[PDB]
Amino acid sequence: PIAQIHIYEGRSDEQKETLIREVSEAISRSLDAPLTSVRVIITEYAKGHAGIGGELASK
Amino acid sequence: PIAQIHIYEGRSDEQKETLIREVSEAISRSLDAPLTSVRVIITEYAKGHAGIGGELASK
Amino acid sequence: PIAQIHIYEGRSDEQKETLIREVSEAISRSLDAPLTSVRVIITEYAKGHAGIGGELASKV
Amino acid sequence: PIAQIHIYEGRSDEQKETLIREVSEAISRSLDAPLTSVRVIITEYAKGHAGIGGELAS
Amino acid sequence: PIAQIHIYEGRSDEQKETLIREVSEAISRSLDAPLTSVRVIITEYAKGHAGIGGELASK
Amino acid sequence: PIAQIHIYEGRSDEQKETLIREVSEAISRSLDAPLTSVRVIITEYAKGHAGIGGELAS
Repeated sequence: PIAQIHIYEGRSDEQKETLIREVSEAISRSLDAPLTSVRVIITEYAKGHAGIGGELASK
Repeated sequence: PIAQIHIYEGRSDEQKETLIREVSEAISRSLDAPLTSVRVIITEYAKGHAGIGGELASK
Repeated sequence: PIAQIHIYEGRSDEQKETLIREVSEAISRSLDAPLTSVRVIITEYAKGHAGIGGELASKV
Repeated sequence: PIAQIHIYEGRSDEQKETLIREVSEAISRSLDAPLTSVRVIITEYAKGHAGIGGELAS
Repeated sequence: PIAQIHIYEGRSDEQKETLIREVSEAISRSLDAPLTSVRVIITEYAKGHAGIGGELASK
Repeated sequence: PIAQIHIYEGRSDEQKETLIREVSEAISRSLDAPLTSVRVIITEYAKGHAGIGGELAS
């Protein structure tokens, strides 16, 4: 499985490593898939590059 | 946060429901983000549409 | 520019055609990019394949 | 609805805000979906990271 | 490396297998990355779900 | 066709240009599709943003 996770910028490397580990484990146990087969990629966004209801996340 | 999870076809409804719940919870606790803000989209693939090392997953 | 638009299944052909046109026009005028350069791809999802708050969209 | 828009780098914050608003409104009226349900994420690319016909956009 | 390739529906199984192999090889030599590390996922689209210049690919 | 290629950061502009050209040509010959119709977008990732087996690539 391959998971792309889109998150706001601003977290530490440690928090992102935790995110990757916990998500990978959740995918593996949910699907009964080998942990080694799970790939995760994180993509960060500035709040000025994200919209909800047409309004910037930054407001 | 938004997670797009690419998985092989053939998982049960129950496993997919678990996937959505467990991944959402993992994202929420890892990022200290409200669970209600976490969105997940599952996309399924035939093994004939996936490659590893240039070879079909189906072989 | 390339837009990938993820929507729930169940829209009409007419609404999808409108979506493509109106989004393309919005991208073109917002960015001052030639309309001919704007590409849109629509991807549909069953509500059973979408989660909000850890719950299936088909439930909430 | 969730829209991911891939654009070249170099626009101002104001132009990108306009992009987000106008695209969101277009999605909402095209689909008769509540505006509040529409999410947009912008991803920028350097012209050396985009290819057309095998050739760099730059 | 992970490649997602978006193509129109209607290609043969053989062409898709070739696509996976040839793209994977191109990635491997371009990046000097081991072929075994390259993953490809193909996604097909109906021409009614693709727009060019605001017009459906199907017209 | 549109290809999105996710790669680790650290390659030169020249290597990325080669990637774009060689991938585009591979798509074109594999599908018998005109080279001019093939678009490629590259996205780079830090090794701290990539997981294999739940562990950081770095």
